[PDB]
Amino acid sequence: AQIGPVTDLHITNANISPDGFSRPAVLAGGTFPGPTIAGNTGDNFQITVFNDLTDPSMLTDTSIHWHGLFQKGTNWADGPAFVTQCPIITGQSFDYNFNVPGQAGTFWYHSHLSTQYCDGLRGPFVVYDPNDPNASLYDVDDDTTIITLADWYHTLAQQEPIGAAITADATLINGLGRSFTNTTASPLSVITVQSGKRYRMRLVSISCDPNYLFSIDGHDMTIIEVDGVNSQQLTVDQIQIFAAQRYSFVLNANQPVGNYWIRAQPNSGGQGFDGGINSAILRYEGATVEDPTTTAPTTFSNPLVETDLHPLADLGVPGQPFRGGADDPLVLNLAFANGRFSIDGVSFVPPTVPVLLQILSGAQNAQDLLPAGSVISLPSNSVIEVALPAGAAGGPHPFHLHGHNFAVVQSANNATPNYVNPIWRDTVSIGGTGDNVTIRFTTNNPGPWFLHCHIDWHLEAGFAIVFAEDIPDTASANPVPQAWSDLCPAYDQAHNIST
Ligand SMILES: *[C@@H]1O[C@H](CO)[C@@H](O[C@@H]2O[C@H](CO)[C@@H](O)[C@H](O)[C@H]2NC(C)=O)[C@H](O)[C@H]1NC(C)=O
Ligand SMILES: *[C@@H]1O[C@H](CO)[C@@H](O[C@@H]2O[C@H](CO)[C@@H](O)[C@H](O)[C@H]2NC(C)=O)[C@H](O)[C@H]1NC(C)=O
Ligand SMILES: [Cu+2]
Ligand SMILES: [Cu+2]
Ligand SMILES: [Cu+2]
Ligand SMILES: [Cu+2]
Ligand code: NA
Repeated sequence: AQIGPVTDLHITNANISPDGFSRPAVLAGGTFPGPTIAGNTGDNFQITVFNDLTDPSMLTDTSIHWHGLFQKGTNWADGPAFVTQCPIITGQSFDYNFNVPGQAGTFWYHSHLSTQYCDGLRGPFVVYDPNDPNASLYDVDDDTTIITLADWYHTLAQQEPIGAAITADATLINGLGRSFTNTTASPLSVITVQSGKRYRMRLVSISCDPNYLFSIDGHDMTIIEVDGVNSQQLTVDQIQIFAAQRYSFVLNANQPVGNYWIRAQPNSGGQGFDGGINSAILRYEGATVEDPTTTAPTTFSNPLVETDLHPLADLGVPGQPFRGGADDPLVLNLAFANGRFSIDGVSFVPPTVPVLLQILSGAQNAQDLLPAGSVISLPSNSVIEVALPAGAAGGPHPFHLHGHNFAVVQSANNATPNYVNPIWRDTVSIGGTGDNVTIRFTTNNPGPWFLHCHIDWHLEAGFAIVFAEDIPDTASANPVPQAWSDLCPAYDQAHNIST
């Protein structure tokens, strides 16, 4: 069952074996992935998070981010530790009480403390639209049509070296899959469809690192949503999905009744499908209960290319149709050396006092804010352009902005910008050497918004900056509840920190 929009959510430690290998984890709702949190557009969500964690090897503090939800007027509920709150300590709870005006689509939630979401705290978050403009394109859209793609590690996250190339041990599809080494024939996930029906499959990358080449043997996929943004229909036979991205696609159950492989090939870790790694099963009602015998093609003739995507609505692009054609045009210098990432010469290390609390206490320019050099102010009611030229080791890096989606004016592997009708999204691959992926948005959401690579190991190694958007209006726009004001005193008392 789905939970929400008003619900408790307990965060616990437990042993799990999603690939046949037992390890302890950090779980929401007792499962991997966590339960789907769901509501309708414009609803009030009140997710009361109970921190019941006791195992220090995966951290006993926590904080949860609602990925892709704008949090307008509720910046304190966004979740990134030391940006918008101090962590919740064990034995305490915290009500994330916010609204979702003007958004409907496929989202997710995850820990936003250190690399803790890798240890298991990740689940889907769906905001349905009772008047969805795409409703007539499918018959079925429910918890059974959500498809999660996850990387899974046998080593606990707090034992992964900082700045290292860290590699997973299994790909999990809907929580199940097989290990790349010492492979055992552990259970594979089954997605069941009825011949003749059309399904809104909500594809969610809950990855901590790899991108996946996702396909379904014998089937094609008609994309209708990208990171919460409705798209024109685009039919493809393969989707390369980067960490934290989402797509909805229509699956037409139009092939013979049978079993078909679902494939998710990561860019690192195990390559291919031997022993049923990187796989799940699409089963038609009436098919024999047996593994598929289907083949992938040698090459995919209609792969997703990001520049083929266009919004369903007339969203356009803000600003002027040339590079630098914005009120505040930025170019970030994105680098890696010696185990640490940097942005504009500064490696991100979380501050002692969360950025939002520093601003509410009166710090009112970005040079007064800590960490020094890690906070850039943005002016209010202005068009922002951010160029993100690639080249830093460990790519391709999927960059994500909190508090906003953005027009993708230039995509990976294509030097031509699009000032007319590019897709809008919230997480974007910045590509490869020489690329100049560039995003635009307008500043109508006061508060500190994190910008970072969504490969969680890279974030931990410093690949982040904070956009302090409209510092002067942050306090008036974001009134804070007493429970939020209580978090830093409690956290610092528990950890013997003086501030
Ligand atoms: C990416 O595009 C940005 C502009 O959006 C380029 O920025 C210019 O960089 C040059 C020096 O490299 C400066 O003289 C300009 O002030 C910058 N802004 C402009 C021209 O609008 C950046 O060079 C591009 N990077 C790559 C690798 O192509
Ligand atoms: C590279 O990106 C550009 C810009 O998004 C793509 O150019 C568009 O191509 C479409 C489809 O043919 C035309 O309708 C648009 O007028 C083009 N826009 C511009 C500004 O040129 C181009 O197709 C992409 N390249 C590849 C190989 O897909
Ligand atoms: Cu996220
Ligand atoms: Cu986010
Ligand atoms: Cu990265
Ligand atoms: Cu984030
Ligand atoms: Na425009």
